[PDB]
Amino acid sequence: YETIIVEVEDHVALITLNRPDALNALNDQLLSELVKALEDAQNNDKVRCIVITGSEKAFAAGADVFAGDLFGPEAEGIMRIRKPIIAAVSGYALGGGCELAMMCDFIICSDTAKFGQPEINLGVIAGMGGSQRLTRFIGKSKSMDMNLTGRFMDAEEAERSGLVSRVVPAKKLMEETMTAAQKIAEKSMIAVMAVKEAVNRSYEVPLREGLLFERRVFQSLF
Amino acid sequence: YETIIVEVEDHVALITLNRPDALNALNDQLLSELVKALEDAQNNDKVRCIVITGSEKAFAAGADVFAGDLFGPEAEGIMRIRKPIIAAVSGYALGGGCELAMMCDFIICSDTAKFGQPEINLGVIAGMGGSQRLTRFIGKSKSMDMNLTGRFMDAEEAERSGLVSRVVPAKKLMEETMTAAQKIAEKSMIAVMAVKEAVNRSYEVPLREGLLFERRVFQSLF
Amino acid sequence: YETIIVEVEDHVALITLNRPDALNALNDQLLSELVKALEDAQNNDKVRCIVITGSEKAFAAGADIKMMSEKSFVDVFAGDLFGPEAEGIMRIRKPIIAAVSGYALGGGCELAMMCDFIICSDTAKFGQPEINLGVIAGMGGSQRLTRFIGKSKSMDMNLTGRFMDAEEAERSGLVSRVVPAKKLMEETMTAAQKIAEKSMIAVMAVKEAVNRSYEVPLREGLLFERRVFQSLF
Amino acid sequence: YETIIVEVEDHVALITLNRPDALNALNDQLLSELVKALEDAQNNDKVRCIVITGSEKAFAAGAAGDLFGPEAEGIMRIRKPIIAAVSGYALGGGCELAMMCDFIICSDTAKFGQPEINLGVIAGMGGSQRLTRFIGKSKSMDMNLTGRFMDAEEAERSGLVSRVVPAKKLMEETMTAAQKIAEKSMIAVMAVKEAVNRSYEVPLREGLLFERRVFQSLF
Amino acid sequence: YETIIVEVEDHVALITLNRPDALNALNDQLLSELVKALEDAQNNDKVRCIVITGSEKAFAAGAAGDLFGPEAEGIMRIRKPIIAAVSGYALGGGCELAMMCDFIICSDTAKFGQPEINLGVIAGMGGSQRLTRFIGKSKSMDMNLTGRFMDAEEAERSGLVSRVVPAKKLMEETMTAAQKIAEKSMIAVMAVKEAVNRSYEVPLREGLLFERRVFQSLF
Amino acid sequence: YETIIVEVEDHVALITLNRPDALNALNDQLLSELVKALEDAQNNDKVRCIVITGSEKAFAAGADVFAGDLFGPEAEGIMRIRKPIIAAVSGYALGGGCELAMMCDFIICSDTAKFGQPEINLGVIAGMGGSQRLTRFIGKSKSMDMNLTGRFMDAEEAERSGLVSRVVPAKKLMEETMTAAQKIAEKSMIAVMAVKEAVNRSYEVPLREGLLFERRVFQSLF
Repeated sequence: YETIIVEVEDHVALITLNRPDALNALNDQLLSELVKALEDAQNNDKVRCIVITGSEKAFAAGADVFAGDLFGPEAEGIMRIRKPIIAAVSGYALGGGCELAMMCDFIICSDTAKFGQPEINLGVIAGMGGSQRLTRFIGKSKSMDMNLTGRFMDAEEAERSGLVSRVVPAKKLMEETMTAAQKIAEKSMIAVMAVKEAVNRSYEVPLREGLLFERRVFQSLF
Repeated sequence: YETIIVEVEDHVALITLNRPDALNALNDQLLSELVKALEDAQNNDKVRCIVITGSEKAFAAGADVFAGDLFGPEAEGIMRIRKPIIAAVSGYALGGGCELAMMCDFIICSDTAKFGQPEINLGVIAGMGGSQRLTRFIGKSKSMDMNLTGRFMDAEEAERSGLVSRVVPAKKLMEETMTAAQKIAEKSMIAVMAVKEAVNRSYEVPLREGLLFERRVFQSLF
Repeated sequence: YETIIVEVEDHVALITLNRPDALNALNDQLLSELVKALEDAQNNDKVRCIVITGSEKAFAAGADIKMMSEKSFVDVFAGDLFGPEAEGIMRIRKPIIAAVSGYALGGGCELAMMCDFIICSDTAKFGQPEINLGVIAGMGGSQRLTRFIGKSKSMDMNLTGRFMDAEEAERSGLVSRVVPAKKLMEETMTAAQKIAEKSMIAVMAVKEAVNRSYEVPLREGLLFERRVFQSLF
Repeated sequence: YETIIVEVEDHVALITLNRPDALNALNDQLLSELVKALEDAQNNDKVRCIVITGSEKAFAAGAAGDLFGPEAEGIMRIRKPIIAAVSGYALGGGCELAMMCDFIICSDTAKFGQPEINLGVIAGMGGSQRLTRFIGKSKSMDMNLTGRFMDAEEAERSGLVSRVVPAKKLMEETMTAAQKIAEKSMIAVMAVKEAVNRSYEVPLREGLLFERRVFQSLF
Repeated sequence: YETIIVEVEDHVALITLNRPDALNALNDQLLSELVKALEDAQNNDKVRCIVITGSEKAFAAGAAGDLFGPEAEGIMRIRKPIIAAVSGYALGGGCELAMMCDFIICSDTAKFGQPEINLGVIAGMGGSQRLTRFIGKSKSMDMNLTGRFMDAEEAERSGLVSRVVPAKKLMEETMTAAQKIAEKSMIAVMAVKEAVNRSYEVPLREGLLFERRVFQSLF
Repeated sequence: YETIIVEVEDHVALITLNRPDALNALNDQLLSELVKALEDAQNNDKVRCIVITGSEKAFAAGADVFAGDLFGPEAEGIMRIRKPIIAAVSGYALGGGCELAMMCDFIICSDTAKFGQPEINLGVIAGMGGSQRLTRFIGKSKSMDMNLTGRFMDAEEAERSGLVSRVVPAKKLMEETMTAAQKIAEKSMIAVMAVKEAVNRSYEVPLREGLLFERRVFQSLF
């Protein structure tokens, strides 16, 4: 790989974005390699949890069209992974970088994390879920504000609003995340995949139907 | 009843879970008696609000299958109650106990409350809404984390994330809760049932349709 | 206008509710003028962002009881009480910021939630006390509150009528920003000017895409968003 | 039961509405006893398929407390399959009961309709919902607004019923279908019914996922 | 009006599209006048049912600013019922207008289609949405992709229309239906139409709750 | 390919199922080759419309599971194709073969066509959309009947119920289908993809939202 680093240590695959010259901004090559790295991790029977991270400075600072379906296949590639993916976010996670963090299953971030959707500054909009996942996760006011004004959201507000699960000091981010990934790697792999799928039903079906789906999956784990 | 205590005063039915040796864990008998007590309260024209609580130590610490539809009819019994149900949560509300609290209309909890969904530790998953209600109420990151790692959530995080409405000191929990229940009992019973049903549409229909439902129900109160 | 004031400056239409004797309670006249003013702002190519505010004491302290009294079911159903007014606000394609100070209660809380986002002062108090009158929220208080802040707090507010202060509103996601009372309008007009600096097509597209979040499954919302993103080319 | 007859043979429960002098109009007693007999059939390990029918003249010709709520919910919660064998009139609540069943076999004399509008009310047990989803907006709007009847051949052509047979073959056709269903795996049959019913509650993409997960669990 | 004719008689408003030289094709002015006439009929306490029709030759043969949005919203907001009486061509915009009405009665000369693909665009007023939901994926996909026509017999067989009658009976059949609707409670008629239209917006379980609550309020 | 034949002529890719001794039953090899042929047709800028057909006798007469997601990847490969696919059905289209015909964008069939879902006879159910697409396309009674009893549906009933668009004599099936495919090949490729995508929204979103999506796609075709 030329834009990412992949390390497999004791059932956890760690994928580190590696474009320091561009503060880990997404591009065609990085997105292509990331999806490949994720697909290899999914097919690797030893991998039980995935972690995506960037640098202390930036998780990822930013990033015809209809026939090529720009941004479609990459989003699909990540969403198809059945194993869990934790985003470990330090510093900037902006634009596509914020959207990548929200596509992961949950976020653990450092107290320096800064989130934002500044696409409007370029005359376009979020194109990988910034108008959709942000709103569902943190509520209309904050998502509308962020998407319309481009304002940033700090780690404390991110935790307070439900964008992230845990905030820890920058020096403890990787320790917190790998401990969580290890703990997930201790669980039944079938149950882990079922949990992820059931949780993700929450944004696709009426609650009454999501309860039925959950109960049938629960019963099948017997 | 053998596993619960029921007291009706001033239009409030207080249902207390009473399995102290199991820390109020939900079993067949308790769920069966709980549903019966709720149905009696629904059919009791003197009851205007229901409260469910456990002990100071635990609200509730935890909880063939296809043909018997394990956990289906119990959940449906609780969800069909039209009168409002407040959960007064002290100490542990884990697994099925967390799920019961989330099935109530809102939660008031003490500062000692601890929530969690540790079903994954047994190779199964939440089977009474833990993957559905938790996600919809507090957002993807915290619900994914809780369901995948089994981590607990303390009272302060529960209020900050929207899982509970109010947190009060341990010694004020029942005073705070009963005063809320008595405020509800002062209101029109028809309007209270309409309120609860309208709010619950929020997780079943698109917003445009929920707005139409609310307005038609509002009009019917004339 | 009799009950509101409209001032356009730097591509921002500021609409100020002006029934101070009544703490800016909504009534038939105010709602009619408000919707007219929003439609004018929508058709005004000078306007790129809208701001609604009340007084320092009250954004809007409720809805006038006379809007509902003296009416039968046939009246309110055949007339579709509160339907046209809500639809008139929701159809506006330009963004609307609510600058909330003091009381935003009942219909006034619902108005703030129909806006695209809220900036409030640290004196703001929100609530849905309709249940105190034997009725319920009729302009989205049972729907938007629940979806934005979660079931527990919405159920509690709609059933008990309890208030929510500015700090809890921000912590629960009801509002985007809380500032001191002295900076409320400066914070809000600066955000509105920032929005007015952007492409008007992209701004309307952002607002429409965000609002899909409450109408379609996420998978379909993602498809809609990507097709609109692509159409901006 | 005073108003219904229940007969169990070859793992099929035949439930006959027994108010023929009222053309099997659904009153409080019939509806209560119908739900009770359905619940008994569900809890009866010998029953694997259910059939509901009325008389040759009428399947069922018309009809805080949540009026009509509990009855509809009681029918909808039955997990075993229910076939409606419809002869003659199926009107109002009777048409709605037929549509609540999993599918309809009807005789060529069957007549469907929703004439609730004639009384100043509307369908209150699914006539505005199931009819529209099953046969399309034009015919459902027309039936609900004008009260017009739909005959057996139009019912099959529009998808309201699955099969039309001569009046003298109705029970033979239906009991043969029901007996065949009752020979199948009970778990798979309940799974089939549940998956099919997802079609009206979830987006197709999600219904596909549900169906595939249920299919897999049958392993 | 310059593009339409409006006649009110015996509680029925008849709106006739009148662009003979364009075979009643929809344009800015016609849609503007149609919405205005519909809104006047909504506000006219004398009108209880609306009918839209064109000529014997054509119902309607075709068609930042949100092109085609506000007019569609204006038609969809009408609470009183609207019957489309379709003779001859109902194509493109004209097929979409007919589907936006509450139900269709058509002559045996009616011809439906969505030929927008021929111009390098697509249906823009519901032809990809209502057609599919009313008649099924296969025929809607075929019609929208190939531009093929659908005759009156196929329209009734597939559920696109409620009734097909001879050309000379179209207006009599339609005005009789409109008169029957005008005999009913206006509150119940508005409720019925709104309940039926829930069928395409909510899960069935929720549509049933909505219907039951509106039914109960009609007391 | 070993189980299918693929021929591109005049912007139409004809894919013929070719397991005649098995009456074109779907197996792992055929589904793998079919998906490959579809993806190649999608990436082939000369292809504007796809046709799938079998033999005169049968289109297709029939055909660990959770971790491998049995039948998921195959269904998803067919559904992601953006160009249109016509099913030309003669003779038997049963089980997985009926489901394959329903996954295509529309069906033209001969008067000898026979459809059915006999999975229930094996103790399983439809696992590739037979419980979902059949019901949505032709109504609850006929779908419930077919799925519970395994009864066949003949060509006339298929057209009458909306399962197929057109029925023609056996000798005219391929002529009718290729002429339809040529008509589609004459159209704008971007508008053809938009039509198919807009039509398919009909089964995923509320009608009001599908109208919004349709109008925005219509506008962008400018």
